[PDB]
Amino acid sequence: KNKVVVVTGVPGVGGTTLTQKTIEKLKEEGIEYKMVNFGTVMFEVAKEEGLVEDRDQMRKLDPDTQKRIQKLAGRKIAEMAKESNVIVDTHSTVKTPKGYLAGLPIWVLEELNPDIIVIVETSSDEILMRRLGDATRNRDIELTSDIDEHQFMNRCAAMAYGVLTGATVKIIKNRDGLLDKAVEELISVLK
Amino acid sequence: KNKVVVVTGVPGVGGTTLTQKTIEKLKEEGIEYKMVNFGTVMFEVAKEEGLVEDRDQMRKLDPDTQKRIQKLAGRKIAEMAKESNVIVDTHSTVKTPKGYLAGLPIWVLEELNPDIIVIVETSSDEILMRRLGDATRNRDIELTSDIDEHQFMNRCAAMAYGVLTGATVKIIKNRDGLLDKAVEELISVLK
Amino acid sequence: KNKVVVVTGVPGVGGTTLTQKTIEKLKEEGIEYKMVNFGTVMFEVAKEEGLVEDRDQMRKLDPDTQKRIQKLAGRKIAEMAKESNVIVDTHSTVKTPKGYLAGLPIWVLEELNPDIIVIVETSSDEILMRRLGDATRNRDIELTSDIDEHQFMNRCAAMAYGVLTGATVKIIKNRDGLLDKAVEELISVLK
Ligand SMILES: Nc1ncnc2c1ncn2[C@@H]1O[C@H](COP(=O)(O)OP(=O)(O)OP(=O)(O)OP(=O)(O)OP(=O)(O)OC[C@H]2O[C@@H](n3cnc4c(N)ncnc43)[C@H](O)[C@@H]2O)[C@@H](O)[C@H]1O
Ligand SMILES: Nc1ncnc2c1ncn2[C@@H]1O[C@H](COP(=O)(O)OP(=O)(O)OP(=O)(O)OP(=O)(O)OP(=O)(O)OC[C@H]2O[C@@H](n3cnc4c(N)ncnc43)[C@H](O)[C@@H]2O)[C@@H](O)[C@H]1O
Ligand SMILES: Nc1ncnc2c1ncn2[C@@H]1O[C@H](COP(=O)(O)OP(=O)(O)OP(=O)(O)OP(=O)(O)OP(=O)(O)OC[C@H]2O[C@@H](n3cnc4c(N)ncnc43)[C@H](O)[C@@H]2O)[C@@H](O)[C@H]1O
Repeated sequence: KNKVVVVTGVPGVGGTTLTQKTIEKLKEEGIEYKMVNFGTVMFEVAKEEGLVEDRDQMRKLDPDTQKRIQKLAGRKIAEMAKESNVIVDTHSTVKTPKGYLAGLPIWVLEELNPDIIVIVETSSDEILMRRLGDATRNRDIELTSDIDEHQFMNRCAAMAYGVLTGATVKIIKNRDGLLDKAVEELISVLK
Repeated sequence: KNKVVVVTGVPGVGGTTLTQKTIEKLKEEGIEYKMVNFGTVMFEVAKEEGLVEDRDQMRKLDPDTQKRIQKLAGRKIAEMAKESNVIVDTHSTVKTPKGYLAGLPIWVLEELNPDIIVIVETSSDEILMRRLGDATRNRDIELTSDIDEHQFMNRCAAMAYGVLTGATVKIIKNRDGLLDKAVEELISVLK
Repeated sequence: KNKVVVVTGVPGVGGTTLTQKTIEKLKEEGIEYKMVNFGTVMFEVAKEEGLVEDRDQMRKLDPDTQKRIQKLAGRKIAEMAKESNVIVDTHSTVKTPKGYLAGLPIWVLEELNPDIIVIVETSSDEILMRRLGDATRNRDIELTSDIDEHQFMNRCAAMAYGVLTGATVKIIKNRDGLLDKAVEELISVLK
């Protein structure tokens, strides 16, 4: 009871838009999912402690501070899952200056116990271009091969999640012009 | 003392053929291995319970129902390894509608405790062409890149197995026209 | 109690050279790190027992005779960390005739508990070319696609390490002619 779905992707791949369009379309049939953004759970604890003005400052903090707030947020979100189904928008790995940080390290992974881990992907081309069109959230404008490296290490981390807990790992394409098709696939997956 | 070899590969890549041709050539030098097909252990429990007419319907079931039969099948096979050496024909990950499912999740992995995990690969081209040549076992006719996606994730899970158990992870190419050469590589490995 | 940074890389890629140039330049800033070569600690226990004349003869021994000595060496290196910061030069995976053998299987990984895992990369072209220039440490002259297979699996193993411990996984390019740039990035990471 109470399903826990994790939705992941490098910044710019659009996992948030996918989650939101799928949830509003799930509610047309009375399938209620609550969206939880893990970075927002984290960003409220950080903003309480003075470590960050905004949320793009979090992947740059010392990784032991990152892991400390990540663990809190996983506990908090696990509690949210006791009340309703949740789709958790978060990361297979977070890119930090000191490397990729697993977003669900085994202790956090065990606390959420997701049923399905979704990887939202597209070509690094389209990601870089989406990142450059948004002068709101200031994201890594990195080379496309750096983007591909991230999507590469996201697959690796995510599949280890599946080896550890038995969750299925679903890859869904969210390509420029075809968001609707990513929603049909994610919707179909949650039934 | 009871060696346990796990042989993996996407459908059509030819692990059953590699195993059968190797085991009979091993028996010419007096090295007895028994072939054990994980999907058949599962398919005997499923059909006993009414879940399936055939075995290509098994990757489509409830993944909670899969993992429950998966664990059983690992148990039956762990007992088989007490009596003889086994090459187990199975899957690093199984493609299911709700994503890739680890074939040796950590509870099944520790019950089998394989010494060597073999990965049989070829180009996504040659696999698809093999799938279309066979109206006996009806298989996933997917894009060649979905086939490449699968072989990518099979490598991730297998290296995770190797991190968890210390098993070596061996990649063998089983290429068209060169089945012969793939057997020589595997026979050599089992010494 | 002090830092443990692990530096990994296929033979020929320059992890040993990178480590050393970084260690002496850190000492310009009064930052003392002790270099430790995982292969040398093993070969101190190994030639002590007669299994190898030289160190290229370790990826060639039976995979249970290695793992028998791999655990010993991780313990020695844990002891050094109580005394000084250590950068451990070792391998994400070791290529043996029986496959890739994880360099930090979970029991060794748990004893070292590295804070950061560095993967040193460049193109297999440049790596292969370096292996041919050296008639001193005689190395695997394998195809560039075999070198790529290896760098793939090193990444798979490395990210799984990061899932089990929370160590960040940093990818650093050590490109022909630009060793210095691979040194400033690692220096920058260690502050
Ligand atoms: N597990 C964890 N561990 C540790 N720390 C963690 C953590 N999880 C989070 N954190 C911390 O929190 C921070 C970030 O959290 P977070 O706030 O989740 O996100 P982010 O990394 O900035 O990702 P975005 O939501 O901005 O990417 P999205 O692509 O999902 O956005 P959108 O759907 O709008 O869309 C992107 C753009 O594309 C557009 N778009 C989407 N799809 C399409 C399409 N198909 N065609 C055309 N345009 C499209 C949209 O309109 C939009 O313009 C991290 O840096 C980390 O520090
Ligand atoms: N761990 C686990 N967890 C959960 N579920 C599990 C599981 N393990 C199994 N299952 C379940 O069991 C089901 C499938 O089990 P299983 O029957 O093991 O898998 P499969 O999907 O049917 O794979 P195949 O056996 O059909 O292909 P193959 O690798 O044997 O190729 P083969 O050599 O036979 O022949 C293929 C063709 O290619 C040809 N071929 C092979 N090599 C060459 C070559 N060099 N040149 C030309 N042709 C070649 C052959 O001649 C032949 O025509 C799954 O759906 C799943 O539900
Ligand atoms: N966890 C573990 N578990 C089990 N066993 C383990 C283990 N860890 C280790 N072992 C065992 O120990 C054995 C050997 O391990 P180890 O002793 O690490 O030796 P190796 O792996 O053979 O690596 P090398 O030291 O020969 O390569 P390097 O790239 O590090 O050399 P250099 O940096 O000089 O660089 C090479 C050449 O490239 C050049 N170069 C470097 N950078 C550049 C550049 N940017 N441009 C041009 N040239 C460059 C140099 O000048 C030089 O000529 C293994 O077989 C294994 O059994």
